[PDB]
Amino acid sequence: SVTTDADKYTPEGQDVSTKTGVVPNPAEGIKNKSDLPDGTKYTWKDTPDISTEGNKPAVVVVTYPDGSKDEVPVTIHVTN
Ligand SMILES: [Cu+2]
Ligand SMILES: [Cu+2]
Ligand code: NA
Repeated sequence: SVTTDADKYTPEGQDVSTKTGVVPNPAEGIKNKSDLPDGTKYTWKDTPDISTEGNKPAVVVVTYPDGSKDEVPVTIHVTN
C-alpha cells in the first residue's frame, strides 16, 4: 500500500497550558514526540484563541520529513 510518514506514525495529543496573551509551543501538545522521526515539525493549524481565558480547541499539525502531515486535536487551557 502507499504509506507516507503520516500513515506510518501515530502522534498522540495532550493538554497545553498557557497564560492569557501567550502563544504556547505546539510541540508541547504532542505526548509521544520521541516516537516520531528526527526533525519532525509542529505548528498550530489556526491562530490559537489566546486573548481571553477558556478551554480553547486547537489542532497541532505534525509535518514529517517527507512533507506529509498529521493533525492532533488538543485543548489549550488559557488562564490569567
Ligand atoms: Cu505498500
Ligand atoms: Cu483563571
Ligand atoms: Na498518522
